[PDB]
Amino acid sequence: GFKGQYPMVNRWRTWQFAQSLSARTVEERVATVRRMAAWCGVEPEFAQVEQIVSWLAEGGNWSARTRWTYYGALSAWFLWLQQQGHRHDNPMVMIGRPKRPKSVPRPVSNLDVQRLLAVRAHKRTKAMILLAAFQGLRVHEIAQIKGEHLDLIERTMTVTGKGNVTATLPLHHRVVEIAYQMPRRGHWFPGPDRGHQRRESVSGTIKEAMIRAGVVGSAHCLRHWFGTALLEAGVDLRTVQELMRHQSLTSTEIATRVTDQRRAEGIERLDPFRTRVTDRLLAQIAE
Ligand code: NA
Repeated sequence: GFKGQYPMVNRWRTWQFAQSLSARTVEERVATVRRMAAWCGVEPEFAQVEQIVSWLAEGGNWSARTRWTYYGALSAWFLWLQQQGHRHDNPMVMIGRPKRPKSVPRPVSNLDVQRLLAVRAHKRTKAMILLAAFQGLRVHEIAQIKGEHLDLIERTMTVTGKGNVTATLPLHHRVVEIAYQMPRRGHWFPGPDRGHQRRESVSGTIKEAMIRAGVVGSAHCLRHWFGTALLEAGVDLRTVQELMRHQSLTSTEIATRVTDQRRAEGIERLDPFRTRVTDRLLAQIAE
């Protein structure tokens, strides 16, 4: 009858609503405190350190995110108990925070890339953006690119794959196009660093262009859009990973050209003006 009735939890619930908190926030916190209490077999306001530690370690096979969230709800509960004068101690002081979960940044969207392609900019800025977003190049790969790395007749380029093993990538038509406006032999981005610009200024350029385009993210996020947008266009996971030179593949699987035609047909589907990507697929191209 009274089992599982936790009058003090309901007091906290009412208090939280009066702080203008939402039902979503409050009911999730209350459910967590009740879950811990029922599993431990204790009234939630009297739970002791070792019970809470046991529940956070053994009450479920929690993900890192779930454990982090649960720790925060328990911290809010016990801090409230102490602050309101209901309990002298706070057992969470004795419990180290769990592993901070990976913060999932905002993925760059097709509309973001549209605006990035539309910002007025020097052609070297446009080239850096195109290499990141439409070839998946990392900023140090962009910085060192030379005209003599590109075959515009065969529409290919050479870049480092895994380790020291060279890879041959098909060129997106947008990159072929800007390549004919760039040096056909020397560095695209001349600078003091082995003849080219520093990777830091390539990163800084892409970052400033994204701010100007109203886009949050970085050059890395454009390489992630490259993979994400390829998957959204129907390209199969393995081909995307080859086009990205993803390190889950071996240098041989990356540098092989048995799949040249699938790769070339895949990369050409990339169109920010345009097939269902899941949390599982996205983890396949993550880095
Ligand atoms: Na409080």
